[PDB]
Amino acid sequence: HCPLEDIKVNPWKTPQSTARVITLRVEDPNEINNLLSINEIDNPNYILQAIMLANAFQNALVPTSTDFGDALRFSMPKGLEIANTITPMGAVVSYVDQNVTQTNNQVSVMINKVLEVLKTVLGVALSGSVIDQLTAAVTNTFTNLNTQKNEAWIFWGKETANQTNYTYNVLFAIQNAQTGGVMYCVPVGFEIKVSAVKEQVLFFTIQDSASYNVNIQSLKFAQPLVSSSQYPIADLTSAINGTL
Amino acid sequence: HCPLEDIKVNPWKTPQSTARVITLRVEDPNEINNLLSINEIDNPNYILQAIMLANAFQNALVPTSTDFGDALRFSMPKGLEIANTITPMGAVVSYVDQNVTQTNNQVSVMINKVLEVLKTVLGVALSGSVIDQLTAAVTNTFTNLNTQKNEAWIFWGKETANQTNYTYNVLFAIQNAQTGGVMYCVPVGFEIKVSAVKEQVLFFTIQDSASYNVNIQSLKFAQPLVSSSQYPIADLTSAINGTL
Ligand code: NA
Ligand code: NA
Repeated sequence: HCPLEDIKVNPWKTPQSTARVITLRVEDPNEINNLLSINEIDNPNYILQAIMLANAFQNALVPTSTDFGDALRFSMPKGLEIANTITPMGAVVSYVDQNVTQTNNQVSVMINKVLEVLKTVLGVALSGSVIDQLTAAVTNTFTNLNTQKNEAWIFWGKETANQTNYTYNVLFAIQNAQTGGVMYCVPVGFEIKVSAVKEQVLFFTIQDSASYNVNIQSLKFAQPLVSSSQYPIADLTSAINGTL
Repeated sequence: HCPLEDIKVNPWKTPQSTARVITLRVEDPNEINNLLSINEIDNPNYILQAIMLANAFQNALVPTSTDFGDALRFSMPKGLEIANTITPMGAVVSYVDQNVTQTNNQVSVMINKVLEVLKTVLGVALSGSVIDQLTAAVTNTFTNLNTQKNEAWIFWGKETANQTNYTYNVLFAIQNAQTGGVMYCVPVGFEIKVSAVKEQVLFFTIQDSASYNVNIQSLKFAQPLVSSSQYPIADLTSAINGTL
């Protein structure tokens, strides 16, 4: 049943990941959290830590101006404020408040522009360790919005016949070989104006074309690792509920 | 600053969810898990339970036939077998092994056909409580494949000039008001033949058109709830690593 061939090693062929992906949708949390929590972890003993950082940066969400609409977005300035109050004491490594704009380009181009900004915040090493989740997360900021439209991290502002305003709040927690003894926390507040009506925006794909004016606010926060292996699960449950 | 208007109550306007969403990507788990774990929970004390069910149904994954390609898929038959060995003892409520086919239709139609099958497995009540995650999950089975292409739950089979074969493995754990004293576990193994080359499949959207022959294998498993609030986090870490 079929002679065994000598190995032809293709060094560019990407091997299948061994990473385990678990998504939690927690109905009716005690306290509301309006940040999509995306966690890239190699040691589950740092999950609680990751969740607590998301709990902290919920307080850095601010309302948009009335002209934009009735929405919440992560504020870099308020983020810095909040950062200094977090225990255990960490360090703000970087922060950005930058506008991004394109005219009559594919949504895929916009995604790339935003990725560029976030990769600058993360850095090469950090970027590389989370590239799949980061790419997905940014993709899901501009597309796949129908299933997300009523979720806690996205807010619809003013909706004209030519334009849709909406905010999108995502937080990345990273702990792996590229981070060492700290966990990086990167909250992102998107303020997005797009040149389509909401009904079209809801079904936008990477192929669609549109003009965007987008403000990106983010910081990168390094907190020394604290394992939670010895605490009861009740404490994790509490962290998730935001009551810890 | 602007007279307060009497309330105009629109009873169809869907309110924003309060649900908290947390995604974990666990790099280098001790034991490999090839099921995308999607958890709809109202009490985080049942997370460990949810993860342990995913650990169990990893053993119900079987290789496809050589004609299809080198892929793993959840097997309903092997699932039933595995079900009977799970402790604490639960009950197989339903199971399906059904082919789904369409000709020259939009991908959105295929998604709807698959949703129909999975909703039949779940039932009205259960379906309704997880509709967003279920819709997203099925959408992500047929689209958004580029960021997923190297992940642990998707396997690429034979790839011709006219057809692409791939498997997709997703597990839903549900615990809320619609489940009561049990948690429902619904693993799904997709075996998908699509009439496009891989390069196109990778960037398929809901708008694209294609022909599909798809086999869906799933069961619905009810396990009585066991809270884990009093165990150490180490046990959750262990469950995630599949060493518990
Ligand atoms: Na939906
Ligand atoms: Na990618």
